Parts: sequence; C-alpha cells; structure tokens
Amino acid sequence: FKPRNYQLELALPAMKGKNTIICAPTGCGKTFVSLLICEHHLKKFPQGQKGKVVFFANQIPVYEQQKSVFSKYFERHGYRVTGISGATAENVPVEQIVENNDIIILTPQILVNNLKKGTIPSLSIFTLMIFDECHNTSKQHPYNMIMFNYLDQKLGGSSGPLPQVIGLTASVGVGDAKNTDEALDYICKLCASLDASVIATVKHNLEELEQVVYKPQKFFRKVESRISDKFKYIIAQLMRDTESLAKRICKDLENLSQIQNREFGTQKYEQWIVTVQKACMVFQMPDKDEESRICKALFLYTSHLRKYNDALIISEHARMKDALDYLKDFFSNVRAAGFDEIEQDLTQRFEEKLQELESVSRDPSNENPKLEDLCFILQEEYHLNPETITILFVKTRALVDALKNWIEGNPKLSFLKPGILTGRGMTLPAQKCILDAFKDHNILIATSVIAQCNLVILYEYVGNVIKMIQTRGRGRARGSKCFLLTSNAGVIEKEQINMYKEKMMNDSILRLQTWDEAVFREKILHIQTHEKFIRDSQEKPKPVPDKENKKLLCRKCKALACYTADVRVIEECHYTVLGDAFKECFVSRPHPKPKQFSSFEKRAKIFCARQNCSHDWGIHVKYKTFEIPVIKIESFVVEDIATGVQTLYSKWKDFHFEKIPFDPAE
RNA sequence: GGACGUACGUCG
RNA sequence: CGACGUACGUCC
Ligand SMILES: [Zn+2]
Repeated sequence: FKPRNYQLELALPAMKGKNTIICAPTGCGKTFVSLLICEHHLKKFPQGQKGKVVFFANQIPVYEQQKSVFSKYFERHGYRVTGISGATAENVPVEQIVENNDIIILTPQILVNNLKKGTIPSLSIFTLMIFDECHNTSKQHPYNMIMFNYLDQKLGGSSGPLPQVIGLTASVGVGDAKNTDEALDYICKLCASLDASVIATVKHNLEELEQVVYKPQKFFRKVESRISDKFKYIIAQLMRDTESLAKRICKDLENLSQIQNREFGTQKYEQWIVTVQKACMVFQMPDKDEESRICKALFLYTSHLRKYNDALIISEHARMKDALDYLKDFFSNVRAAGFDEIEQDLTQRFEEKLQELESVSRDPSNENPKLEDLCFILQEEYHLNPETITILFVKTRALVDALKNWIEGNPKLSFLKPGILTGRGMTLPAQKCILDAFKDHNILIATSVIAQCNLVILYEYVGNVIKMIQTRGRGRARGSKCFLLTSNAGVIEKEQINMYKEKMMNDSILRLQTWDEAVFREKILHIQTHEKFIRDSQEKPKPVPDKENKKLLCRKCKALACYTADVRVIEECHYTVLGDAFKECFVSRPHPKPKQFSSFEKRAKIFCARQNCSHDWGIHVKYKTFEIPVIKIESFVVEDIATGVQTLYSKWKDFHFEKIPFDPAE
C-alpha cells in the first residue's frame, strides 16, 4: 500500500505506453510496480473495449505467489484473475481461459506449446506481456520462443495490434562481455530480443532504493589445500589397481581417449573415464557372447573409477569420513542389485582397505583447513550476534548432506540447526515448508537461490556475473556479509572480475539511457531483423531417414533389447516399444518421485531384466488408458545388422530413422 | 520421459 | 569460433 516515489517513477515509461526493461533490485518493489502498471493498463481503456494482460512467471512458487497477489489486489475491480500451470492445462482449455479472463498468469512453456500446436494463432489477443525476470531471455529459452513468435508477426508486415512488453528484472546481466563496448552490444541484443526502448532504473530517488537494496560487504577467505593427504593416496592406489585390472581386458585402454596425462581427484579424470566408457560401449566381437561380459566388466570398472573420483572430489571440500561414507553407501546400494565375480572382487578389494581408511578418517589431525576456517568465521559472527540467520551455498548436491553432517557432528558449534535445501532437480511441499520455518533453523545449507538473511557463505561456489542478489528477497536492510570461501585462486580471480563487470553494466545502462529512443529503435529494429535473418538462413534440412531395421541393445550388457521397427513416437518427444517380445525384456520398480507432464503420469521405472545388469532403461506410464514404457536412447546402443558398426546417441533428436507415430489402433 | 538455462572442465 | 562431458537448477 501507499506506492513510494521510487516505484512510482520507475513505472512511468511503462505507463506512458512503451516497452520497458524495468530493473529493480527489490522483491516487493517489482511486484507493486507490475500491479500499478496492470492497473493503469486495464484502467486506460474506453467503454466497451477490455484489456488483457499476462504475467510470465518462470517458476511454480513465483506463479502461485503472483496469482494470489493479483487476486488480492484486483478484488474490488471486477477483473477475472486466474492462472494456468502444468497441472491445470489438462482441463479448462487455455483458449477459453484467455477468452474469459482479463489477467492470466501462466508459466510460459504452456503458451509456447499452445502457439506451436493449435492455440493462439497470434499474440494480438493480448495487450500486455509482463515478462517476470526478463534477463533469462537467452538462446532457445521459452521467453525467447515467445519473443520470436512475436517478432515474426512484427517484422512479417502482419497488420495487427501487438501487445506491450513490460519486462521486469533485477540485473540486466553482462554474460561473456570483456569491455564496455561488448557489454553495450549484449544489452542492445537483449533489448532487440525483448523489443523494448526504455531501461527504467531509479535515478531521482536513490535514498529510497539504498534504504532497502540488501547490499552486503564482501569478504574473501581463500585458504590453502591439505598437504598430507593419506586418504587421497590410498584412493589413488585403489584407482591404479582398478585401472591395472581393467587394462587386462581392454589392451588399448590408453588409445580410446585423446585426453593427455591426467591426475586423480580432478574434473579431467571424470571426463577421461566417461570418454573411456563411451568408447568401450561400441566394442564389438564376432562371438557376441564374450562381448556381453567384456563390456559389462568394463562398465563396472568405469563406474567404480567414477565413484572413486567423486569420493576424491568430495574429500577435498568436506571431511575425510564423508568421502568414505559416500563409498560405503555406494557399495551397500550396489551389493543388493546383482553380484558377479567382478563386482565381488572389487568389493573385496575395497573392504581390504576400508579398515585402514576408517582410522585415517577418524584421526582428527587430518581435518581439512577449509572447514576449520568456515567454523572459525562462523563462531566469531555467532558470538558477536547470536541471531544471524546465515545461508551457505555449495556447488555439488552430495556436499549439502556432507556440510549438514559436519554441522551436526561438531562440538565447536552447537547453536546451529541444519537447513538442508537442495531442490527437486526434494519436492515442492518439502521446499515450501522448509522456507516457511525460516524466521527454528539457524543455517540454510542450500545450493541454488523470500529468503531475507544477514550472512551468506559461498563455500567453494562460483557462477554468473552475480550469484548473490536475490530477486524475491526484498525483506529489509540492516547490514549483511557475503563471505566467500575458496581454495582455487582462479575462482578468487573470477569473483574479483565479476564485481568489475557489475560497474561495467552500471556504466553501459547509463550510456544507453542518454540516446533518444528514436536512434535506439533505429538500431534495435536492425538487430532483431538480423536475428530473424539468422533464424531463416541457419536451418538444417531434415536428412534422409535411414530406412533399415537396426536393433537397439542394452547399454552395459549388450543384450538384444528391442528393434527400431517396434519404436513408436507418441508426441514427437516420447518413444515407446509397441511389441510383445519386449515386455519380458525389462523389470518394473516403484518410482521414487512420481509426477505427470501434460500427457502422462509417471507410474514405475523400468530396468534391464538380465541376471546382474539392472541397467536403468526408462520409465513406465499410462498414456491415456493403456500403460506403455518410455525408454531413453541415452541408455541404449545402436547396432546395424547390414554393416555392424555401432553408434552412441545422447538424445532422440540426434537419432535419424523412420519415426513411426504411435497409432492407438495397435 | 522430454525441453531449457547456468557454472565448471576436456577436446579440434 | 564449434562440438562434447559433468554438476546444479527450472519448466512441461
Ligand atoms: Zn542388459
């Protein structure tokens, strides 16, 4: 209530009737600005004619919040305020929704699918297209697809009333720009992709913005890595033994990847072992009986090496016992879903050194200095103020549980309560109830950002130009810190240049707000034009579909799974097997997180039906009334019967063959 | 199942 | 400048 001067002036160009890229770093400010803009838009229409606005919410929580906010704001107006989503798109057709409501709030993908298949022949039905967080307008984004559908009708000479763009954001972003020239080029490209002429930033009332902006102070706490790593040495010896054992089956193991000398525990060995896996998945022998065992042994060795590398990576950022508990949980999970002579030997090799690793993990002298520095900087702040509701940001999801267990099992800090929050990638109610009780948790160990904190700790975290600003984080301003822990000087340089890029944009927008909107347009129109030109020139024609009958086999077992002639495409994205010989080739299991996506309902998970393979094949759903399995070519190999050469595809779009549509008749 | 984005890393 | 790997997140 009582719109302040800063948020009244920030919405002036949008109310004047211009497409704006309003940039407000507040949470409530953007919401109130959007509400005032929708009010001034739906109130400036004459008698008879009625307006129609759409608020493009990107996330389900943001959509559910904005729908309730709009419903509570426009209650004494007679304005229909509804909303579409992934669960409501089934019934209540979107055409009748838009033709009977004045304020629609839908996650874009719905409008993209509508504009694509059958619905919304043109966006001229809308009169306002408020894009929440327009900075996400990038390559192949749903916002970008909506803007492409808009720019096609705009530049194609189609006479029609085009809707306005009121794109709200908190940071226009810089991307990979090096200088102010490249920053201005990127900002102009974003303006052309959004078809706007004003970038509204608060200039007159700076004190009202600085009162609540949530601008904390940075504090770099770079620490050196561990010197005496006995756990790392033992795991490296185990990895060397595993590689020496795997070399006995595949002679040219070093000649399968073009990667140079690599070190254990780095991100390079992971790519090297993944390349070795993808080069061993095409191993073919004329016996076709020994290959099914050779490829299986190689897959098991590669999986063990990948788990060892993941344990070595977790050990560098967490306790020495957490990386061992990870391997113990992995071995416990794998010791039930099949046990052959190779997996038993690997388990025995691991158990021969588990006893030795337990002593080194329990030894408190081998504690990494990074967690010591973290506890040291946490205690000095919680002693100064025993009310700091801090938030911790890490990179890996497996490190969230590690930091939670570290906070739990530490006698130095007792006043801390774990606030583990990873994301679905968990569920929506689990994500909502954990953020609700945040006024009795003390620390929130999250991995990716209504969170008004006063202390942030980026424990080995790096990202875009800014990974700290919270769009929906208005709250209040009373002094906060942005502590950054790291061990790789590279990251420290990244964070040193990001704060520069910030000022870069601060000068770029200031240089762009001086140009008279005329020339601005005279440029951005040419830019978007060129863009459409590239969209028309760059178009790979559909290659001749290979009309043979090849056989899709297992990924790790090389068993005859199914035939390509039995593959049916449901909706150009899902592929099922319409056969009777394939139903006995897989086993079903209950799904951990069942859900539905606009056409199906995830019921079960289908795995390989072999003796000790148990490879993840795909899901099993019910299309409309009948239940079919949806497989993923990613977990499949493609062997031809004519030539015999095998191929590995990651996505279905890369697979060029006779895509027979799914006929419900058979 | 699929699409999309961001970060890191390897390659020619 | 292109492909590719992984991690994380979002949506349908
Ligand atoms: Zn198999």
